[PDB]
Amino acid sequence: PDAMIVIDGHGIIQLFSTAAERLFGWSELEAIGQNVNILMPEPDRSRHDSYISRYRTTSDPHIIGIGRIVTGKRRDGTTFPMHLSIGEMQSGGEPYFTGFVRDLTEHQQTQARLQELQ
Ligand code: HEM
Repeated sequence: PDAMIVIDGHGIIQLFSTAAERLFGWSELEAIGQNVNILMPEPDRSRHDSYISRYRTTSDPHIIGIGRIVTGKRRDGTTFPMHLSIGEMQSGGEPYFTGFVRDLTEHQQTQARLQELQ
């Protein structure tokens, strides 16, 4: 599975997997109802509602159906690398997006270490 988050068309979290709680620091109850931008740092945080709105108006994906590696942010403030896949769905007429996260911290850690030892 890995971390999975579902948001409605406004970026508000509807479902947050147990694995996402483990990864982001927030529990289910706490996360649900919050905007998804609480999972990332600036400048993406303030800008995310616009990326979501730009997509809805242009129908031109930038991450949907491509994937992308980004910096996410846990509750205690630490930032970390993760791979992200976004899926589009529809329910009760309104759009919902699904995000599948893969923690890439260990990889970034193994990479910098191998680098520093020449
Ligand atoms: C948690 C760390 C995340 C970061 C840093 C991040 C960042 C971004 C960035 C940089 C863009 C588009 C910028 C561009 O290429 O124009 C974007 C688009 C979007 N993000 Fe996120 N995102 C995060 C998580 C999520 C999650 C968990 C969801 C869904 C559950 C999500 C849904 C969307 C949607 C729907 C769009 C627009 C779709 C598209 O442009 O393909 N994002 N995000």
